[PDB]
Amino acid sequence: KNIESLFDYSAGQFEFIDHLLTMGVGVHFAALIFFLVVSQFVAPKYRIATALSCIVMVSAGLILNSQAVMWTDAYAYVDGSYQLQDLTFSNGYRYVNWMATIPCLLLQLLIVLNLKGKELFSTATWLILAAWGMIITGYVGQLYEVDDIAQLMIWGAVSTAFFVVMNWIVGTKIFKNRATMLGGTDSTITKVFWLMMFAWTLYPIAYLVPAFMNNADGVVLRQLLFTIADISSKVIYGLMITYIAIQQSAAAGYVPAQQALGRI
Ligand SMILES: *C/C=C(C)/C=C/C=C(C)/C=C/C1=C(C)CCCC1(C)C
Ligand SMILES: CCCCCCCC/C=C/CCCCCCCC(=O)O
Ligand SMILES: [Cl-]
Ligand SMILES: [Cl-]
Repeated sequence: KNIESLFDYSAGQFEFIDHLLTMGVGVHFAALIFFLVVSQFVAPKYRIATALSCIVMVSAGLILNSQAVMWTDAYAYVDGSYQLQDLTFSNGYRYVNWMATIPCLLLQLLIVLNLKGKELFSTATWLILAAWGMIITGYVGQLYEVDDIAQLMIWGAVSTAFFVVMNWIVGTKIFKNRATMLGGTDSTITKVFWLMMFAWTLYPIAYLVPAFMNNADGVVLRQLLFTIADISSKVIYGLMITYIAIQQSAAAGYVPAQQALGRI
C-alpha cells in the first residue's frame, strides 16, 4: 500500500537510505547522553522538560533503528538491484510512534513556558487531542498513497486542519506566556516557535511525495525530509528547550544551573 513497495532500488539509493536512518539513530542516542548529563543542572520545576527530551531521543532512535532493520530485512541485491523480498517496509510505524513523541514535544514546551496546574493540564489535553486527530487522519490518508491519491489528499486536508489548530494553540500560549520567562528566554522561546513551524511542516511535505514524485528518487527524498525534520524537531528543538530550562533555572537561583553556565 506504500510507494516504497513499488520500486527496485539501485545500490546507491538503497545504501543512502540505510545510512540516513543509521545516522539518525546515532544522532538521537548521542543527544540522549547529552540531555542525561545536563539534567542535573536543571531546577526541579523544569527538570521533566529535559527528561522528556531523553524520552524522545530513545523513542525516535528506536523507530529509526526499527526502520533501518526493516529496510535491510525487506530488500536483497538480486540481478543488479535491491528488490523486495518476503518482509515489508512501511513508514506507517512512524505515525504510530508520533502518538507518543508529539505529546512529549508539546509537553516540554508547556513546562518551560511556566504553565502550571489546571492551565497546564487543560492545555496539554487540548494539544494532545489536536495532535492525535492530525496523526490518525494522516495515518489513514497514507494508506491510500498508492491506491487512491485523491483520498490521500482529502485525509491530508483534514489532518492539516488539526495541524493548523494545534499550531494556533502553541503560538497563542507561547506569545501569551513569553513575558513570564526568565533570563532572556522570552527572546529564545520565539525562535522555538518558528523552529517548530519550519520543522513540523516538513512532515506533510513528505506525506505528499507520492503525489508529486512517485518514483524511487521520491522514496529517497521522503526519507531525506524525515531526517532533516526529525533532527530539527527533536534534537535541535530539545537542545533549545534544555537551554531555556537551564537559563531559567539559573535566573531562578538554582545554583547548579548558575555554576554550569559559569563554566561556559
Ligand atoms: C518528531 C516527529 C514529529 C514532530 C512529527 C510531526 C508530524 C506532523 C506535523 C505531521 C503532519 C501531517 C499533516 C499536517 C498532514 C499530512 C499528515 C501528517 C500526519 C503527516
Ligand atoms: C538539520 C539538517 C540535518 C541534515 C541531515 C541530512 C544529512 C545528509 C544529507 C544528504 C546529502 C545529499 C546526498 C546526495 C544524494 C544522492 C542521491 C542518491 O544516490 O540516491
Ligand atoms: Cl524549582
Ligand atoms: Cl518519532
